[PDB]
Amino acid sequence: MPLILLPAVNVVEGRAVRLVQGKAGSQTEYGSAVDAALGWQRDGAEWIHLVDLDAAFGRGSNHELLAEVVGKLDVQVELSGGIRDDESLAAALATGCARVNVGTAALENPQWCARVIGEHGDQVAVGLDVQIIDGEHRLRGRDGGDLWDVLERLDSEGCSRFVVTDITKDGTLGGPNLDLLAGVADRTDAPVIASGGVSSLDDLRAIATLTHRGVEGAIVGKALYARRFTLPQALAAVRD
Repeated sequence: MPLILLPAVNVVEGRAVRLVQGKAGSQTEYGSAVDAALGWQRDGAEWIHLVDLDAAFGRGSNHELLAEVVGKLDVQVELSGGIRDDESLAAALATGCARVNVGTAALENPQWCARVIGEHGDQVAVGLDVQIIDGEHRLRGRDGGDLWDVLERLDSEGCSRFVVTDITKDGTLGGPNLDLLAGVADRTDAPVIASGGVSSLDDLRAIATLTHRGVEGAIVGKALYARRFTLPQALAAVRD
């Protein structure tokens, strides 16, 4: 039952955007979101994590592009970014994506969040952005509440899935936060998707040690562009 890898495609201005490591150093590279997604699929991705960063900041939507990516893909898409109300949720689902992620809305509109969880079940996952200040696990994103408190509320509301990021300043410095991942996974019956803190295959292997504990997958972002490993290498590293 291997860890599912979800290569990320981040979308700004209708284009894919990534932080890349070239020979000379880091820079921001744009490309076609279709190209990036199809590339991952051919590399062996069964899931793409598609993020509308314009929507995430209300600076626009890339709805038609998002739909084109979902449509052209033969594999499944998890869609995220600015999914906050009835209108934006409908629009996200209208892309034909397998499921969506709700984030800040869980901290901002708990009742709407509970309503859409009940309505859409497995089509809705909640992103938990966790800051760790002096031992305390807090939620924030774009204070936002106690992590364990909000996790319990969401678990009891029937939340089907959680996406867990440690956003603590320098908290993913020595690799992914397995304590937090295992922390969340132990407190809910819902599967947990790891996001952030991945810079190597070893980081993925480490996350993979928690599959039997409820860590279903890992979103892989810029690490795929760091010229350290390929998606096929990553997929192979977690299956064996």
